[PDB]
Amino acid sequence: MERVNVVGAGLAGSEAAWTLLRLGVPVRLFEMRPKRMTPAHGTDRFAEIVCSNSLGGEGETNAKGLLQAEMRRAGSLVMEAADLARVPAGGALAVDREEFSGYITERLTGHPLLEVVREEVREIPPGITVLATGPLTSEALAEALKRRFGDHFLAYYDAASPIVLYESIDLTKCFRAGRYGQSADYLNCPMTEEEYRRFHQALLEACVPVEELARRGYQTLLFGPMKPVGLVDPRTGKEPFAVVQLRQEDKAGRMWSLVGFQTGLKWPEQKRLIQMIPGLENAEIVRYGVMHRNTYLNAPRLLGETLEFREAEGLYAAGVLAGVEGYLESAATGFLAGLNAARKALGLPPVAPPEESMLGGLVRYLATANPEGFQPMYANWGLVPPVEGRMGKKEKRQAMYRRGLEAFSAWLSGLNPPLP
Ligand SMILES: Cc1cc2nc3c(=O)[nH]c(=O)nc-3n(C[C@H](O)[C@H](O)[C@H](O)COP(=O)(O)OP(=O)(O)OC[C@H]3O[C@@H](n4cnc5c(N)ncnc54)[C@H](O)[C@@H]3O)c2cc1C
Ligand SMILES: [Ca+2]
Repeated sequence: MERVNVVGAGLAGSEAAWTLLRLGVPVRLFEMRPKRMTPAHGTDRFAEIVCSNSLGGEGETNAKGLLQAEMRRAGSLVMEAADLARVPAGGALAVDREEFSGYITERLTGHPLLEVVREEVREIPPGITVLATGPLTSEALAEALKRRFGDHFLAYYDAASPIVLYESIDLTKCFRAGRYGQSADYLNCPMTEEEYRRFHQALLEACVPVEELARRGYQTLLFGPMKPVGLVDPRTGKEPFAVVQLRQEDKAGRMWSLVGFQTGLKWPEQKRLIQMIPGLENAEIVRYGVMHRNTYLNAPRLLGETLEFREAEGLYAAGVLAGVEGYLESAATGFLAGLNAARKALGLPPVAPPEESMLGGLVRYLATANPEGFQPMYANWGLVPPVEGRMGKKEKRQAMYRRGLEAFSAWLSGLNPPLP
């Protein structure tokens, strides 16, 4: 009503607030630091970078590169701060963390339409409100969210298995079927006893992580994620010794995860192991497995592609809380949530970028992905439609970059009111 609330002044909240301010909407920005600190933060600055100083690859074949370009086109404060705080990095956008957060803090605090409240928010603020409290959302607010939307719709940890691009799978080595109690729609990669022997040992030499389960017993994976019972390999007419199952994560079916392969392994180790699996020898991993302390919402059950809560008009989520991972992804979802909150205040319906753009692909995934055990997502090429034709993958990716950027730009140009 009076000011739009933004809760959390991290990557997402800072961009959401800036977007609101640019559109002339008064903001009340809550930040608990430094009255209360998270386990990861060390300063009282807005948009503090808590770990790596990289915002991702800048290249035209890089999905993060496309998102960076989109955010610049959008006039992002995070991208402005990043460009001005650049430090050397081959192919990646990397920043002087202190200069980055210092600049953002000064530009926001200096804005006449911004009120900053240095307090912990313990209940969802009434009115028009963007929640952007991040992976270390205070326990009070996490509790409040559980009370409002359901215990099972907020997680405190992620445990994500690797997701591969469907088109990169050798389907001649797989079969579609389900075990007892499963959908008949899982993809099954059968393995012989000898193949399992080598795979098990590889896991040892590389929620409980799958590699740890393997360490605990030879048969543990065979009772669990690699269980073959109730499956018949059409090729042999027999039950396989073991399988790796894949399940569809996205609505479009471009993105399939390895079932029960949540892992904390280094990304290069994950790639090497995955490519041992029959059918996945040349698989392209678009989202690597991780296991982190990470508070986030079940976006597919709770949020629209507009980042507005489906059952709470004028309430939005952005950043890690909304189900993304990455500084840039958090800033970008902050932009969209701030944009839609501003539009709401003004009496205009919410918007979302096209499925061809990286931000559009990201938020559409959040809203439409498989809700069961939903895990966070970062920018990747699986999120957008393929490029048809018989070109090389590099050329195809460049085409997806150009197509997405043009589509995002056209979308921006159509906005009324326009971003100044
Ligand atoms: C340990 C760790 C390392 C990470 N390393 C990387 C990395 O290397 N690269 C990468 O891309 N991403 C990394 N991330 C993941 C993620 O991209 C970042 O956490 C990113 O900053 C998320 O942006 P955000 O705005 O959603 O959350 P944050 O930047 O954490 O901002 C949330 C803000 O909300 C505040 N807040 C929380 N609760 C309340 C409350 N109730 N009231 C008021 N304020 C509140 C917090 O103090 C914080 O300022 C890391 C995360 C963690 C936890
Ligand atoms: Ca500089």
